[PDB]
Amino acid sequence: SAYVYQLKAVPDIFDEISQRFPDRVALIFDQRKITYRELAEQCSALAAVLQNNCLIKGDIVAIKIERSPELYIFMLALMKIGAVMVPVNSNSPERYIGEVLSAAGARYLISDDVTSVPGGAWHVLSSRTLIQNCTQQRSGNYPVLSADDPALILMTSPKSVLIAHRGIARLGLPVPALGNSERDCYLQIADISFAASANEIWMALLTGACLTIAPPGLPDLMALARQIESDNVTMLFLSGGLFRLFVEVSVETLHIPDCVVVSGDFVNPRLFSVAVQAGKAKIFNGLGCTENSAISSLYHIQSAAALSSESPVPVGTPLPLVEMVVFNERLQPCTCGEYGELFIAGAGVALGYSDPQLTAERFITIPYQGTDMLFYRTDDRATYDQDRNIVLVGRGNHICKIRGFRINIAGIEHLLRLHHAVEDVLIVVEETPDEPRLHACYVTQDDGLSVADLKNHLAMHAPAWMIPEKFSEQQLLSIWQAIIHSEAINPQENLLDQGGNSLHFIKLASMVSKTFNLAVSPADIFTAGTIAALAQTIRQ
Amino acid sequence: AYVYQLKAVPDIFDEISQRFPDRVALIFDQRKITYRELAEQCSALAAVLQNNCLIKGDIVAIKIERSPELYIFMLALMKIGAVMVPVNSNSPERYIGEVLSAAGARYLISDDVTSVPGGAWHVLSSRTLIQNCTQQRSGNYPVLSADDPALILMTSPKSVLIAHRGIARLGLPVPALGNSERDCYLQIADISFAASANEIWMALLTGACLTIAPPGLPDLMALARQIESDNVTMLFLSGGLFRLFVEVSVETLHIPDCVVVSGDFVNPRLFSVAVQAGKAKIFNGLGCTENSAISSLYHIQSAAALSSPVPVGTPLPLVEMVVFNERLQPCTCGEYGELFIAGAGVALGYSDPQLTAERFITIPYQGTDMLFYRTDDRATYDQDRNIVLVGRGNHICKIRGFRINIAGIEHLLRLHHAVEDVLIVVEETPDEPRLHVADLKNHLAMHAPAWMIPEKFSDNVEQQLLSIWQAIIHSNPQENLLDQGNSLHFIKLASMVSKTFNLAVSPADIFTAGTIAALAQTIRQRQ
Repeated sequence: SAYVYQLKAVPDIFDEISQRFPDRVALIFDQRKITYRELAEQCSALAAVLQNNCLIKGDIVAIKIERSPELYIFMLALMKIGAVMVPVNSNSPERYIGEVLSAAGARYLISDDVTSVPGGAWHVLSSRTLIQNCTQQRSGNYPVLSADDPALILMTSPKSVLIAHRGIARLGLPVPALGNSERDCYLQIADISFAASANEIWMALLTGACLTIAPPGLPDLMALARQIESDNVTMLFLSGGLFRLFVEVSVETLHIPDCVVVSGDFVNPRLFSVAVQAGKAKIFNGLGCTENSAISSLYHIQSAAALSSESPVPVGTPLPLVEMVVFNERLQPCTCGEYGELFIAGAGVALGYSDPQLTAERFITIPYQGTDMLFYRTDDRATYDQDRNIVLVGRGNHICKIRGFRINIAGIEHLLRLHHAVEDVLIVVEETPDEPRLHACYVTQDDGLSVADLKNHLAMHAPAWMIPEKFSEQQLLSIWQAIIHSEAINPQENLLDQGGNSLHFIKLASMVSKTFNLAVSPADIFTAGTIAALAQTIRQ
Repeated sequence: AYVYQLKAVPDIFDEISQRFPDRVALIFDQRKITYRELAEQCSALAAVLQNNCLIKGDIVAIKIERSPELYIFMLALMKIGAVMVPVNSNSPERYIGEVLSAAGARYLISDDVTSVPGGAWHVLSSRTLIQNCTQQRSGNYPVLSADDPALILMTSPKSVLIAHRGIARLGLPVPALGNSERDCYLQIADISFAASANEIWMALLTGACLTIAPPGLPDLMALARQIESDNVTMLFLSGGLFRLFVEVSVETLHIPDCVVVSGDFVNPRLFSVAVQAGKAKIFNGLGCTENSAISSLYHIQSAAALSSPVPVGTPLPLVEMVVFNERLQPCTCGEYGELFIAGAGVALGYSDPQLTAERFITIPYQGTDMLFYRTDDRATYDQDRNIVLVGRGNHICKIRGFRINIAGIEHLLRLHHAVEDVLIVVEETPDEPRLHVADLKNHLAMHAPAWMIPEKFSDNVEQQLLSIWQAIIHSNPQENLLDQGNSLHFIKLASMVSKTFNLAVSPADIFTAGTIAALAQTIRQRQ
């Protein structure tokens, strides 16, 4: 009877873990290996130091540290003293940092770069100063923490999500689908600002396994392959995009580990097929949900015969202490092939958003198995497989998943409207051969404005992953490309500033006048300035 | 032939307008002006110019847009014995100042007083002078000789002084063309160039009609409509514009009777396609600034007369052309030499007498001492004694026939505040040879005419890297966008480069390289 037990908090699990496996490797960065004994000592020293700087239970403390051993020492230490973490991406722009810390209400900010952070109602603290201040015997005096106490805050579009201790402490339970243990090794490549990073960190540190730390910045697919082999990773978690990258460029890497878990967004089955055919490793499709703290369900693709373009790959069956139900409009569990909405419950469920009205919209208390149980209501349209696996079939909300980052369109539209040259912007999602792309249609009165201007504008206000990749005829451009011969050097973009010489413009005007029954002079060409203006005057 | 001499341009025009008074001399838009009307306006304006104390030998510059009034002023200035300095109306005023200084101009007549610089010259409004024309005419114009100066042209600037004979020779019918008063000429060349003489004076000094193309850039379709509307029979084209007509509207080239292409080498394939397309005679011609105007014509009678350069032919009336070997003997057929030009068209010299001695040389030819302008064209004789140009040398650069000075553009580009240094070269292109960021062009456009600006301002790894990214871009070459932040694409690109080569390339290496070309540079460097 599961109601007779409850999870210990993350600090207590780590303390018992580090006593049961003290001589096991916990962290690897470059060639430096840190043991659980060594890591536990550093955690205890840093926790005492953090208490000296007036951090107490319940404080909202942000972390902005590059991927390094000190990042996880801070995570563990902040847990131990009962603070609430707000992880910030270290390459995030400081304007976005200001908005994040204000939405979270973070009163302290611990950073390895004090120059790259904004000022505000928070006290900024040097990571290096706090690490240097450690003493090698000081411990104790830490609060008793409950499983339901808050542990960290994550952001969704911004909405603040409050994660309980239990929501990540559940990753200290072995997952029967993975058969994971202390003998495994995890590669962390996900960013700490995302729930995905928990899958790598806490599944490692709370089972006695090893966590090998990828260097900061963008992933280097070949360095990651090199790193996976050198550090003998056995459990590999990947986003759909990065999984596709490995399949297309270095599929032989995907079978060095034992299990590969792809999660966060719909992936085309052919990529799974090539991966599954390519070797012995166990390939998984997983449901990950920020409001369920971390990875929630796994489906093991045993063979390519389970894959088809007729229907998407299942997300599988819940993790330990996770419960998932697909409900029809009458709050009945859907039968096989009946489409409904996916509800998630159990230990992983967040404590709620910062807005309690939105919390009531998305977190619902339902009597299930005869007991009042709280379900997070995902806006994912789903059904049950013939074998009671759960299959996601689509979406039904304004929150959209591009590259798995979960973006709200209206925020980027507004951020672009603040630019002096931009009058209004409309953003649309568009199909693309491999993954859907974000396409922004903008209107301006200024023509001396580059797409890079809008991109660099957003990059000071928002993360680089949030930028739309595309920003807002054929007969005219083809004619000019033949006149200058360089079909590829001259796009439909920009003015005619390369031009060539006089003769090129005369040739263009006469041929346009020949191909369109319209009188076009070089003066009309120079007054148009670009191909689009020529097309507009032609249709007029 | 030494017992008589050519009349001056005013006297030939007077004889023409007395013999053909009711013939159309000028056409602008729909406005037709007869020789009678043109003569009256010239006489009125000549009296006006004389009353303003312009006298024989005065250096008078004109900056007037293509219009009837432009040619009225040209004729009137000739009558009073002034020395013309035609200025391109699209020239920037800083270049206009340099031209007037090099010419020694004392006066400047313009239809736009605001577009010209001040200096040692008196500025006069064309329009005011036209209004000042009353009914009285002069009863005493200077006696002009064939050897009297008529106009000054520029080469790179050095001033070339043209005698009256040098353009008055165009009043003699050319036997190759069969021209007469019955013909019509399209004026489209700019007055700052000798080429415009071929159109202006061959019309006005033979009794023919001159149709005036509107100011600005040539509009190939507007020119086609105008050639058809005014039934042009003699069409003079630059090599570039001839090629443009052949490629776009070759049917226009056969509305006239003769088409004369001159100024630069033309691909024989263009002549062949032109000659096949209809009835008109296609000519290749030698034009030389120091010979005042068109100098020789070759009639390309069929496509069979062409092989993979077209001869420039035999001289015009009173022009003599000799190809000399190193010992000053006329070259035999197939013997290569240097082209020398003599006769009525030869210029009086440059403004500096040292260069005049360098390029104008007195040689005994068939027992007579004759003054030859010495070109730097390497040439030989055809088996039928047509002259064929085969190459070029020295400081003359043949970019679309403009005779560019490379050192001058280097200097003008070094003047920009972001100096650095410049080299500039000429490169072989499919079309005309090209001279090899827009701020630099807009800088030069303030110092020189737009035709003077260079058009370009600056191993399988490049092909491989381009195709590697084409796995993404097929959904452009080595510098269209440079570092264009879509993670996935940049990660895929760096890994595939590392996979297709044998070197560790990170996304940081891609971002620090900047583009496929710099990526290939580092790749070839790191190999």
